[PDB]
Amino acid sequence: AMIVQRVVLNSRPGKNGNPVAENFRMEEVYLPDNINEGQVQVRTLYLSVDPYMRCRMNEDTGTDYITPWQLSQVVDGGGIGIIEESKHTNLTKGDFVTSFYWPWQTKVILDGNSLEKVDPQLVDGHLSYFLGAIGMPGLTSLIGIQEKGHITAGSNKTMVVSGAAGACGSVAGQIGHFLGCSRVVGICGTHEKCILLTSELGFDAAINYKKDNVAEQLRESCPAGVDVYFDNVGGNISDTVISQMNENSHIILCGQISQYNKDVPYPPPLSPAIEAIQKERNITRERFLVLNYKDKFEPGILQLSQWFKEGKLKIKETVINGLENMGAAFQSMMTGGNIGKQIVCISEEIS
Ligand SMILES: NC(=O)c1ccc[n+]([C@@H]2O[C@H](COP(=O)([O-])OP(=O)(O)OC[C@H]3O[C@@H](n4cnc5c(N)ncnc54)[C@H](OP(=O)(O)O)[C@@H]3O)[C@@H](O)[C@H]2O)c1
Repeated sequence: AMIVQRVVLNSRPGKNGNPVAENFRMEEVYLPDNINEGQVQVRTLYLSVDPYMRCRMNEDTGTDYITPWQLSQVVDGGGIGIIEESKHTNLTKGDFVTSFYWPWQTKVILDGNSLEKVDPQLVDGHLSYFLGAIGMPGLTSLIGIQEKGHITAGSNKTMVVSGAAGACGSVAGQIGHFLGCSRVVGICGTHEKCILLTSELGFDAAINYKKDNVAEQLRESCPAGVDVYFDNVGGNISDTVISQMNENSHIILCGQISQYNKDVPYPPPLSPAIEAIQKERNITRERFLVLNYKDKFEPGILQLSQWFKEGKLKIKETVINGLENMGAAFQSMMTGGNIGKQIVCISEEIS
Protein backbone atom coordinates (compact mmCIF):
# COMPACT_ATOMS: atom_id res chain seq x y z
CA ALA A 1 0.00 0.00 0.00
CA MET A 2 1.84 3.11 -1.18
CA ILE A 3 1.23 6.34 0.79
CA VAL A 4 -0.36 9.10 -1.22
CA GLN A 5 -1.44 12.59 -0.34
CA ARG A 6 -4.98 13.84 -1.17
CA VAL A 7 -7.01 16.98 -0.64
CA VAL A 8 -10.51 16.88 0.82
CA LEU A 9 -13.11 19.60 1.41
CA ASN A 10 -12.53 20.57 5.05
CA SER A 11 -15.25 23.23 5.41
CA ARG A 12 -17.74 25.26 3.30
CA PRO A 13 -17.40 29.07 3.33
CA GLY A 14 -21.19 29.48 2.87
CA LYS A 15 -22.99 30.69 -0.27
CA ASN A 16 -22.28 34.27 0.79
CA GLY A 17 -18.74 33.75 2.04
CA ASN A 18 -15.16 34.08 0.78
CA PRO A 19 -13.12 30.96 0.00
CA VAL A 20 -9.84 30.41 1.88
CA ALA A 21 -7.02 27.83 1.73
CA GLU A 22 -8.27 26.34 4.96
CA ASN A 23 -11.56 25.26 3.33
CA PHE A 24 -9.41 22.41 2.05
CA ARG A 25 -7.26 19.93 3.97
CA MET A 26 -4.47 17.58 2.91
CA GLU A 27 -4.25 14.07 4.34
CA GLU A 28 -2.61 10.78 3.55
CA VAL A 29 -4.28 7.56 2.51
CA TYR A 30 -2.96 4.17 1.44
CA LEU A 31 -3.19 3.23 -2.17
CA PRO A 32 -4.32 -0.21 -3.38
CA ASP A 33 -1.55 -2.61 -4.29
CA ASN A 34 -4.47 -4.01 -6.23
CA ILE A 35 -5.05 -2.77 -9.86
CA ASN A 36 -8.18 -4.51 -11.34
CA GLU A 37 -8.89 -5.28 -15.00
CA GLY A 38 -10.07 -2.09 -16.74
CA GLN A 39 -8.19 0.08 -14.21
CA VAL A 40 -5.01 2.07 -14.44
CA GLN A 41 -2.69 3.63 -11.90
CA VAL A 42 -1.74 7.24 -12.76
CA ARG A 43 0.76 9.71 -11.33
CA THR A 44 -0.84 13.20 -11.25
CA LEU A 45 1.25 15.83 -13.05
CA TYR A 46 -0.92 18.98 -13.11
CA LEU A 47 -4.21 20.01 -11.58
CA SER A 48 -6.36 22.94 -12.53
CA VAL A 49 -8.18 25.37 -10.21
CA ASP A 50 -11.07 27.33 -11.75
CA PRO A 51 -13.73 29.87 -10.86
CA TYR A 52 -16.58 27.36 -11.36
CA MET A 53 -15.17 25.43 -8.39
CA ARG A 54 -16.46 28.24 -6.09
CA CYS A 55 -19.97 26.86 -6.51
CA ARG A 56 -18.90 23.30 -5.85
CA MET A 57 -17.90 24.48 -2.40
CA ASN A 58 -21.58 25.20 -1.72
CA GLU A 59 -24.05 22.61 -0.50
CA ASP A 60 -26.18 23.34 -3.56
CA THR A 61 -24.33 24.43 -6.73
CA GLY A 62 -27.21 26.12 -8.47
CA THR A 63 -27.52 23.75 -11.40
CA ASP A 64 -27.81 20.26 -12.79
CA TYR A 65 -24.52 20.46 -14.71
CA ILE A 66 -22.22 20.49 -11.70
CA THR A 67 -22.44 18.58 -8.44
CA PRO A 68 -21.40 19.85 -5.03
CA TRP A 69 -18.19 18.62 -3.41
CA GLN A 70 -18.73 16.61 -0.18
CA LEU A 71 -17.22 17.34 3.23
CA SER A 72 -14.31 15.09 4.13
CA GLN A 73 -14.23 13.54 0.68
CA VAL A 74 -11.52 14.00 -1.93
CA VAL A 75 -11.95 17.03 -4.19
CA ASP A 76 -11.71 16.66 -7.99
CA GLY A 77 -11.40 18.69 -11.17
CA GLY A 78 -9.43 19.03 -14.37
CA GLY A 79 -6.14 17.15 -14.27
CA ILE A 80 -3.38 15.67 -16.40
CA GLY A 81 -1.16 12.72 -15.49
CA ILE A 82 0.95 9.79 -16.72
CA ILE A 83 -0.05 6.18 -16.65
CA GLU A 84 2.26 4.18 -14.45
CA GLU A 85 0.50 0.82 -14.77
CA SER A 86 -2.36 -0.33 -16.91
CA LYS A 87 -4.76 -3.30 -16.93
CA HIS A 88 -7.08 -1.43 -19.29
CA THR A 89 -6.95 -2.93 -22.77
CA ASN A 90 -6.78 0.48 -24.49
CA LEU A 91 -4.25 2.42 -22.31
CA THR A 92 -0.46 1.87 -21.93
CA LYS A 93 2.24 2.72 -19.38
CA GLY A 94 3.66 6.12 -20.31
CA ASP A 95 0.45 7.36 -21.96
CA PHE A 96 -0.59 10.95 -20.90
CA VAL A 97 -4.23 11.29 -19.96
CA THR A 98 -6.72 13.83 -18.67
CA SER A 99 -10.10 13.86 -16.94
CA PHE A 100 -12.47 16.63 -15.87
CA TYR A 101 -12.91 14.54 -12.68
CA TRP A 102 -9.34 13.97 -11.60
CA PRO A 103 -9.10 13.51 -7.81
CA TRP A 104 -6.77 15.92 -5.99
CA GLN A 105 -4.38 13.10 -5.09
CA THR A 106 -0.75 12.36 -5.94
CA LYS A 107 -1.29 8.84 -7.40
CA VAL A 108 -4.68 7.30 -8.12
CA ILE A 109 -6.29 4.08 -9.42
CA LEU A 110 -8.99 5.08 -11.89
CA ASP A 111 -11.32 3.30 -14.24
CA GLY A 112 -9.65 3.63 -17.67
CA ASN A 113 -12.98 4.47 -19.29
CA SER A 114 -13.15 7.67 -17.23
CA LEU A 115 -9.92 8.99 -18.85
CA GLU A 116 -9.03 10.60 -22.20
CA LYS A 117 -5.68 10.08 -23.84
CA VAL A 118 -4.00 13.31 -24.92
CA ASP A 119 -1.61 14.03 -27.77
CA PRO A 120 1.46 15.98 -26.54
CA GLN A 121 2.27 17.25 -29.94
CA LEU A 122 -0.84 19.48 -29.96
CA VAL A 123 0.73 21.55 -27.17
CA ASP A 124 4.44 21.22 -28.00
CA GLY A 125 4.79 19.09 -24.88
CA HIS A 126 3.23 21.67 -22.46
CA LEU A 127 0.66 19.27 -21.05
CA SER A 128 -0.72 21.90 -18.70
CA TYR A 129 -2.02 23.83 -21.77
CA PHE A 130 -4.71 21.10 -22.08
CA LEU A 131 -6.21 22.56 -18.86
CA GLY A 132 -6.17 26.04 -20.34
CA ALA A 133 -5.78 27.74 -23.71
CA ILE A 134 -5.84 24.40 -25.56
CA GLY A 135 -8.51 23.18 -23.18
CA MET A 136 -11.77 24.21 -21.59
CA PRO A 137 -10.99 27.89 -20.97
CA GLY A 138 -9.64 28.44 -24.51
CA LEU A 139 -12.62 26.58 -25.99
CA THR A 140 -14.95 28.76 -23.93
CA SER A 141 -13.34 31.89 -25.38
CA LEU A 142 -13.31 30.67 -28.96
CA ILE A 143 -16.84 29.18 -29.07
CA GLY A 144 -18.16 32.06 -27.07
CA ILE A 145 -16.86 34.62 -29.58
CA GLN A 146 -17.92 32.50 -32.58
CA GLU A 147 -21.46 31.94 -31.24
CA LYS A 148 -22.19 35.16 -29.44
CA GLY A 149 -19.83 37.83 -30.66
CA HIS A 150 -21.11 38.48 -34.18
CA ILE A 151 -17.71 39.51 -35.48
CA THR A 152 -16.76 39.47 -39.14
CA ALA A 153 -13.42 40.18 -40.76
CA GLY A 154 -13.68 43.78 -42.03
CA SER A 155 -16.29 45.24 -39.68
CA ASN A 156 -13.72 47.09 -37.57
CA LYS A 157 -15.51 46.44 -34.33
CA THR A 158 -14.22 47.29 -30.83
CA MET A 159 -14.10 44.52 -28.26
CA VAL A 160 -13.68 45.09 -24.50
CA VAL A 161 -12.65 42.06 -22.38
CA SER A 162 -13.11 42.01 -18.62
CA GLY A 163 -10.93 39.54 -16.58
CA ALA A 164 -8.58 40.26 -19.51
CA ALA A 165 -5.42 38.85 -18.02
CA GLY A 166 -7.01 35.55 -16.86
CA ALA A 167 -7.27 32.26 -18.75
CA CYS A 168 -10.38 32.95 -20.75
CA GLY A 169 -9.75 36.66 -21.14
CA SER A 170 -6.15 36.54 -22.28
CA VAL A 171 -7.19 34.11 -25.03
CA ALA A 172 -10.44 35.97 -25.86
CA GLY A 173 -8.73 39.29 -26.65
CA GLN A 174 -6.30 37.57 -29.02
CA ILE A 175 -9.09 35.64 -30.78
CA GLY A 176 -10.94 38.96 -31.06
CA HIS A 177 -8.09 40.30 -33.22
CA PHE A 178 -7.74 37.01 -35.14
CA LEU A 179 -11.41 37.06 -36.12
CA GLY A 180 -11.84 40.64 -37.20
CA CYS A 181 -12.02 43.11 -34.33
CA SER A 182 -9.87 46.14 -35.05
CA ARG A 183 -9.62 47.31 -31.44
CA VAL A 184 -9.36 45.05 -28.35
CA VAL A 185 -9.23 46.71 -24.90
CA GLY A 186 -8.78 44.75 -21.71
CA ILE A 187 -9.81 45.52 -18.15
CA CYS A 188 -7.89 43.82 -15.36
CA GLY A 189 -6.86 44.33 -11.75
CA THR A 190 -3.17 45.11 -11.73
CA HIS A 191 -0.60 47.35 -13.32
CA GLU A 192 1.64 44.39 -14.17
CA LYS A 193 -1.28 42.68 -15.92
CA CYS A 194 -1.95 45.86 -17.89
CA ILE A 195 1.66 45.84 -19.06
CA LEU A 196 1.45 42.27 -20.24
CA LEU A 197 -1.83 42.81 -22.09
CA THR A 198 -0.37 45.45 -24.41
CA SER A 199 3.29 44.30 -24.54
CA GLU A 200 2.90 40.60 -25.15
CA LEU A 201 -0.78 39.82 -25.90
CA GLY A 202 -1.51 42.34 -28.61
CA PHE A 203 -4.25 44.30 -26.78
CA ASP A 204 -4.64 47.85 -28.02
CA ALA A 205 -5.14 49.22 -24.51
CA ALA A 206 -5.42 48.04 -20.95
CA ILE A 207 -7.36 49.45 -18.04
CA ASN A 208 -6.64 48.76 -14.36
CA TYR A 209 -10.07 48.77 -12.63
CA LYS A 210 -8.58 49.23 -9.20
CA LYS A 211 -6.52 52.28 -10.09
CA ASP A 212 -8.15 53.88 -13.10
CA ASN A 213 -11.38 55.81 -13.70
CA VAL A 214 -12.84 52.93 -15.87
CA ALA A 215 -15.46 55.02 -17.61
CA GLU A 216 -12.90 57.74 -18.44
CA GLN A 217 -10.42 55.14 -19.76
CA LEU A 218 -13.14 53.42 -21.82
CA ARG A 219 -13.98 56.79 -23.44
CA GLU A 220 -10.31 57.28 -24.37
CA SER A 221 -9.48 53.74 -25.51
CA CYS A 222 -12.81 52.96 -27.19
CA PRO A 223 -13.39 56.24 -29.03
CA ALA A 224 -16.12 54.62 -31.19
CA GLY A 225 -17.92 52.86 -28.37
CA VAL A 226 -17.98 49.15 -27.55
CA ASP A 227 -19.46 46.62 -30.02
CA VAL A 228 -18.56 43.39 -28.28
CA TYR A 229 -18.06 42.87 -24.54
CA PHE A 230 -16.44 39.53 -23.57
CA ASP A 231 -17.59 39.57 -19.93
CA ASN A 232 -15.87 37.43 -17.29
CA VAL A 233 -16.67 39.54 -14.25
CA GLY A 234 -20.11 41.22 -14.06
CA GLY A 235 -20.83 43.60 -11.27
CA ASN A 236 -19.94 47.30 -11.48
CA ILE A 237 -17.28 46.87 -14.15
CA SER A 238 -19.89 45.43 -16.53
CA ASP A 239 -22.37 48.15 -15.66
CA THR A 240 -19.68 50.67 -16.73
CA VAL A 241 -18.90 48.85 -19.95
CA ILE A 242 -22.56 48.41 -20.87
CA SER A 243 -23.03 52.16 -20.45
CA GLN A 244 -20.69 52.69 -23.40
CA MET A 245 -21.94 49.81 -25.59
CA ASN A 246 -23.31 50.65 -29.03
CA GLU A 247 -26.58 49.96 -30.79
CA ASN A 248 -27.05 46.24 -31.60
CA SER A 249 -23.94 45.28 -29.68
CA HIS A 250 -23.31 41.97 -27.97
CA ILE A 251 -22.25 40.85 -24.53
CA ILE A 252 -20.57 37.40 -24.59
CA LEU A 253 -21.62 36.40 -21.07
CA CYS A 254 -18.75 34.14 -20.16
CA GLY A 255 -18.84 34.50 -16.39
CA GLN A 256 -19.64 36.96 -13.56
CA ILE A 257 -16.85 36.24 -11.14
CA SER A 258 -17.32 39.40 -9.02
CA GLN A 259 -20.65 37.80 -7.87
CA TYR A 260 -19.51 34.26 -7.09
CA ASN A 261 -19.17 34.78 -3.37
CA LYS A 262 -22.88 35.81 -3.14
CA ASP A 263 -26.15 33.89 -3.19
CA VAL A 264 -27.55 35.68 -6.27
CA PRO A 265 -28.80 33.23 -8.98
CA TYR A 266 -26.67 33.07 -12.13
CA PRO A 267 -26.46 35.15 -14.22
CA PRO A 268 -27.40 38.07 -12.00
CA PRO A 269 -29.93 40.40 -13.60
CA LEU A 270 -28.82 43.91 -14.57
CA SER A 271 -30.04 46.82 -12.42
CA PRO A 272 -33.07 48.73 -13.84
CA ALA A 273 -30.98 51.65 -15.03
CA ILE A 274 -28.46 49.42 -16.79
CA GLU A 275 -31.12 47.05 -18.09
CA ALA A 276 -32.90 50.20 -19.46
CA ILE A 277 -29.76 50.93 -21.49
CA GLN A 278 -29.61 47.38 -22.69
CA LYS A 279 -33.18 47.47 -23.83
CA GLU A 280 -32.95 50.92 -25.44
CA ARG A 281 -29.80 50.05 -27.39
CA ASN A 282 -30.85 46.48 -28.31
CA ILE A 283 -27.77 45.03 -26.55
CA THR A 284 -27.91 41.22 -26.50
CA ARG A 285 -26.97 39.43 -23.26
CA GLU A 286 -27.58 35.70 -23.47
CA ARG A 287 -26.26 32.94 -21.23
CA PHE A 288 -23.25 31.10 -22.68
CA LEU A 289 -22.24 27.73 -21.25
CA VAL A 290 -19.47 25.98 -23.11
CA LEU A 291 -20.88 22.53 -22.37
CA ASN A 292 -23.83 23.36 -24.67
CA TYR A 293 -21.46 23.14 -27.67
CA LYS A 294 -19.49 19.88 -27.31
CA ASP A 295 -19.69 19.16 -31.09
CA LYS A 296 -17.47 22.23 -31.62
CA PHE A 297 -14.81 21.07 -29.11
CA GLU A 298 -12.71 18.98 -31.51
CA PRO A 299 -12.46 21.57 -34.34
CA GLY A 300 -11.97 24.17 -31.61
CA ILE A 301 -8.99 22.44 -29.98
CA LEU A 302 -7.44 21.93 -33.39
CA GLN A 303 -7.93 25.60 -34.22
CA LEU A 304 -6.48 26.71 -30.88
CA SER A 305 -3.53 24.32 -31.33
CA GLN A 306 -2.95 25.60 -34.87
CA TRP A 307 -2.97 29.24 -33.78
CA PHE A 308 -0.42 28.35 -31.05
CA LYS A 309 1.77 26.39 -33.48
CA GLU A 310 1.61 29.28 -36.02
CA GLY A 311 3.14 31.54 -33.40
CA LYS A 312 -0.02 33.67 -33.14
CA LEU A 313 -1.68 32.62 -29.92
CA LYS A 314 0.31 33.49 -26.82
CA ILE A 315 -0.41 31.12 -23.91
CA LYS A 316 0.04 32.49 -20.39
CA GLU A 317 -0.06 30.56 -17.14
CA THR A 318 0.79 30.90 -13.47
CA VAL A 319 2.18 27.91 -11.62
CA ILE A 320 2.08 27.07 -7.91
CA ASN A 321 3.86 23.89 -6.73
CA GLY A 322 2.64 21.07 -4.62
CA LEU A 323 -0.62 19.38 -3.78
CA GLU A 324 -0.42 20.93 -0.34
CA ASN A 325 -0.94 24.31 -2.14
CA MET A 326 -4.21 23.50 -3.95
CA GLY A 327 -6.30 25.50 -1.51
CA ALA A 328 -3.88 28.39 -1.60
CA ALA A 329 -3.89 28.28 -5.42
CA PHE A 330 -7.66 28.37 -5.61
CA GLN A 331 -7.74 31.32 -3.14
CA SER A 332 -5.00 33.10 -5.11
CA MET A 333 -6.70 32.71 -8.46
CA MET A 334 -10.02 33.90 -7.05
CA THR A 335 -8.32 37.02 -5.83
CA GLY A 336 -6.14 37.82 -8.86
CA GLY A 337 -2.77 36.19 -8.17
CA ASN A 338 -2.71 34.65 -11.60
CA ILE A 339 -1.68 35.85 -14.99
CA GLY A 340 -3.27 33.53 -17.52
CA LYS A 341 -4.35 30.09 -16.44
CA GLN A 342 -3.74 29.08 -12.87
CA ILE A 343 -2.11 25.67 -12.68
CA VAL A 344 -0.71 23.58 -9.80
CA CYS A 345 2.30 21.38 -10.52
CA ILE A 346 2.00 18.11 -8.62
CA SER A 347 4.92 16.25 -10.14
CA GLU A 348 7.42 16.20 -13.06
CA GLU A 349 8.29 12.52 -12.61
CA ILE A 350 7.78 11.12 -16.11
CA SER A 351 10.40 8.45 -16.48
N1 LIG B 1 -19.31 30.02 -19.75
C1 LIG B 1 -18.54 28.94 -19.59
O1 LIG B 1 -18.72 27.84 -20.07
C2 LIG B 1 -17.30 29.27 -18.82
C3 LIG B 1 -16.23 28.38 -18.87
C4 LIG B 1 -14.98 28.65 -18.15
C5 LIG B 1 -14.85 29.82 -17.39
N2 LIG B 1 -15.95 30.66 -17.38
C6 LIG B 1 -15.93 31.93 -16.61
O2 LIG B 1 -14.95 32.77 -17.19
C7 LIG B 1 -14.38 33.73 -16.00
C8 LIG B 1 -12.85 33.60 -16.14
O3 LIG B 1 -12.63 32.18 -15.79
P1 LIG B 1 -11.02 31.79 -15.94
O4 LIG B 1 -10.94 30.44 -15.67
O5 LIG B 1 -10.42 32.49 -17.00
O6 LIG B 1 -10.38 32.43 -14.54
P2 LIG B 1 -9.27 33.63 -14.59
O7 LIG B 1 -9.75 34.83 -15.30
O8 LIG B 1 -7.99 33.00 -14.94
O9 LIG B 1 -9.01 33.87 -13.05
C9 LIG B 1 -10.09 34.59 -12.38
C10 LIG B 1 -9.63 36.18 -12.44
O10 LIG B 1 -10.82 36.98 -12.06
C11 LIG B 1 -10.45 38.24 -11.64
N3 LIG B 1 -11.34 38.62 -10.53
C12 LIG B 1 -11.55 37.94 -9.38
N4 LIG B 1 -12.44 38.53 -8.52
C13 LIG B 1 -12.75 39.60 -9.20
C14 LIG B 1 -13.68 40.77 -8.93
N5 LIG B 1 -14.40 40.78 -7.70
N6 LIG B 1 -13.75 41.72 -9.88
C15 LIG B 1 -13.18 41.85 -11.01
N7 LIG B 1 -12.28 40.74 -11.34
C16 LIG B 1 -12.12 39.79 -10.53
C17 LIG B 1 -8.95 38.18 -11.17
O11 LIG B 1 -8.13 38.96 -11.99
P3 LIG B 1 -8.01 40.58 -11.78
O12 LIG B 1 -6.66 40.78 -11.19
O13 LIG B 1 -8.09 41.16 -13.12
O14 LIG B 1 -9.13 40.95 -10.79
C18 LIG B 1 -8.51 36.63 -11.37
O15 LIG B 1 -7.27 36.40 -11.75
C19 LIG B 1 -15.10 33.22 -14.79
O16 LIG B 1 -16.22 34.19 -14.62
C20 LIG B 1 -15.63 31.73 -15.14
O17 LIG B 1 -16.71 31.43 -14.33
C21 LIG B 1 -17.21 30.40 -18.10
